[PDB]
Amino acid sequence: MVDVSAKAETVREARAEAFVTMRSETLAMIIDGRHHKGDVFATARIAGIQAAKRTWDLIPLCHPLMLSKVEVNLQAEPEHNRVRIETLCRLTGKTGVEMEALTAASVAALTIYAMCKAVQKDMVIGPVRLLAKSKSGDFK
Amino acid sequence: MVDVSAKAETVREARAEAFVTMRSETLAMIIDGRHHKGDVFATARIAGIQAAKRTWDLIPLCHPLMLSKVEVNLQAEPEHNRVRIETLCRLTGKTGVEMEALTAASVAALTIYAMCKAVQKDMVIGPVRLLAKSKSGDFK
Amino acid sequence: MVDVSAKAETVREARAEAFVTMRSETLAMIIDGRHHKGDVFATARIAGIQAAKRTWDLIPLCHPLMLSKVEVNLQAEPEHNRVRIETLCRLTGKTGVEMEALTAASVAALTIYAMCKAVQKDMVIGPVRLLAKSKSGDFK
Amino acid sequence: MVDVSAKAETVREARAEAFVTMRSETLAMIIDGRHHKGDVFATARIAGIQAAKRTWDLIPLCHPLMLSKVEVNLQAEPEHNRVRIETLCRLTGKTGVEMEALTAASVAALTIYAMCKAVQKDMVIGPVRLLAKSKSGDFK
Amino acid sequence: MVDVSAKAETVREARAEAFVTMRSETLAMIIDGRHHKGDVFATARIAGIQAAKRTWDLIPLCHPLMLSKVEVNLQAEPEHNRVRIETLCRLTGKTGVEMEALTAASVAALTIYAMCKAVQKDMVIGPVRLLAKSKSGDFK
Amino acid sequence: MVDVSAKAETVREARAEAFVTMRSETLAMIIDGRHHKGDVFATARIAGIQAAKRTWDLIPLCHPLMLSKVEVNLQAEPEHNRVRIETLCRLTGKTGVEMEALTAASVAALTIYAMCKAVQKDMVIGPVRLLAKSKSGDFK
Repeated sequence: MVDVSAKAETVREARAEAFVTMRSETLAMIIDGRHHKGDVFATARIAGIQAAKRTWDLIPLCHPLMLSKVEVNLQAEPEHNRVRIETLCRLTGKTGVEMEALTAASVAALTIYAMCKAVQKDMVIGPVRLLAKSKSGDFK
Repeated sequence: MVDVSAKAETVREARAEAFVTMRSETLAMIIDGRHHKGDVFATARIAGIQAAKRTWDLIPLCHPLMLSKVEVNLQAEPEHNRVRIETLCRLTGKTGVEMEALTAASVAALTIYAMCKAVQKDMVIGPVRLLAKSKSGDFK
Repeated sequence: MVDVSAKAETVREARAEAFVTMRSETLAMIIDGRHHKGDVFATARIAGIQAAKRTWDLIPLCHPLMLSKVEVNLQAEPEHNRVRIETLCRLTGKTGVEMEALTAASVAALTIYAMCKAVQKDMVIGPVRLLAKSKSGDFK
Repeated sequence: MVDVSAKAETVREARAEAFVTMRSETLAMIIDGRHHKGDVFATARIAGIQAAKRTWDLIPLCHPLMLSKVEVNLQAEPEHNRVRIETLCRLTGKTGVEMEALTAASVAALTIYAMCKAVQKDMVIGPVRLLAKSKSGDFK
Repeated sequence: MVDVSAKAETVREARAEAFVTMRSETLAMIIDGRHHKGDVFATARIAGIQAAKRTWDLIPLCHPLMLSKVEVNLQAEPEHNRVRIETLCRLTGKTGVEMEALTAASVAALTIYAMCKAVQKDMVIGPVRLLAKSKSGDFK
Repeated sequence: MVDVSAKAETVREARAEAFVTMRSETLAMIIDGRHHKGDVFATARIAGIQAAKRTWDLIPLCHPLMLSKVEVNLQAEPEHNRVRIETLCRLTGKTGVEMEALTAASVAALTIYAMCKAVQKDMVIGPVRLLAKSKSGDFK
């Protein structure tokens, strides 16, 4: 891992997104679903937040850090037969938080899949990519 | 999590795959790359194996288990501008290993991305899906 | 830790309970609450399940094990100004699961407290005790 | 979890307490006990200190942080048939340490229980509450 | 990691040893020391037991497993100016426990060092080696 | 653990070293070895870096911290029949990084041993000691 003690101190931020594609009946169960007993979206939200706080433990050369805010948003899209996962991570440090946002969106997607495993076996996860990161200024 | 003490004991197995898409110059650095100093493929292999052994800690309702074998294979495909990650997990128990194989392929893909972060910012991960799992007998 | 390789193999089980006492207005927010956005009960359920799977990592002389089933049930009791947390853990092994059930009820109670921290500062947790465990046969 | 990058920088502190109630003979073994071979108090002290450093990993929406000081004090009270656990946590940051102090007292109490499991099965843990926290200034 | 599902089931065992060398005054403090407040030997014993249970998480290609018994023994040797750490690990499985015993002796040695850091800076750890392991039958 | 909020803020650094002694044929396999498929040195490097980031989780009274740079260097020495492991850790904080450097060198040494287990059973690890640390100014 590269030294980070030199350039430092600013408000760093990143937003990532992930998708889980599935059948309509599978998506119907999730939606009907929410606000009940074992809400798939709520479980996935929690897992995503725990995952981002463990990013340095999963990616060998990532640097440990204090996240100040982590947000995992889920949205069902019946029109395209899939779930959209949007994440946001923020902190104040020397290094950015792009791996933390991607990691939360990936483990959220993996949790959705885990909970729908018994119904549909051919669900696909992807794509998983960044949306923004702030001398970089990456937006849209 | 659902009880698993009833149906049990057999050779369970699963294979998963993941893709990281990038520019040609980015892929050129990785390849040239290997067998040198900070081999991106070697790092990613290791991370993937550690990730699969932590699957129960990341996915809230997964069950803890003894993996007997975990294999993470990487292959560069200059033709399609991307890396192919193929994983394989095996054990002998009551539950299957589909989440362990998907988790190893996802964290391997995340490690490739982490190490190429400074060069290309718009790399895409996906798709991430299963290939096989064995009363199920899921092949191809 | 005492050796466990001798006496072994059976269906072990335990049930534990915990209580969080608070003001009526505090309990009113939780209840109104559920099935919405950041459901306190759902968060606490998840944390409790993750905690039980990490029991050997928190209690120095506990033995690692494969839990087959973990259940965290929450119930609001406006009559006594508090939340009742009931847990259940099961497995098939040489050792019992009393520490796993107590640990899930304690971290569930701690999560309820964490999420209500800003409102009421004098909330009390307790008691935390066992209800059953099965040559022991401990019931009621 | 709520953003913490705004209000920040001060000496934060909290003190928590926990109780384990048991039979006189059970308490007699612990006391007689100490300064010997497998000192129950020493084990519990250690576990409590490790638990507080893992608080963000157990409570889903807690924020990671650098504790500067963690103290777990145990005191046997034959008069009331129980052990008193008193904890203290300190750091310098944006967020307080109330969950870290409560978590150390709870896992210390759980370790005392674990080690006395074979003797008495009806030991009770509780109450578990805060004593102080420092614009808050919560004392006594 | 190599597959282990084939050859399996037996009582596996291993014993390891480690040494910390130091000045006489440093060793005098440790000894005088024990059975008091922050017993260096007791802390080191605990850490060693937690380390062995995390061996699969530290050594990338080790296999997860259920240890049934872990023992960390410390003995002060004023004659040679050092501490002797002896460990023992046991289980019933397909794989041996040589890495678990070496890992517990190494982290015990590291804990002794940590606690004596402020006094002597040139303490040396070593050697760290195996003593026995049981178709192998390695003794003495 | 001792409070660290008082004296603070500087560039802290430490370098540690470890040795694994083995037969010539064993060392020959490792060397021939590198830049191939399951490079022993690469695996050991990775493990060492993950270990240093977990030091506070293994040594009970160590303080959590943000490492800014961790370096694990391996060098084969056929002349003395062994591997030399040299580590370097850096950060900017109140506490030093001597335990982080020793911990990375110890787990790197343990990984080398793990991977050569099947060939030679009497390999020895040691010594494990510090080389430098910076009001201290410890060099050579």
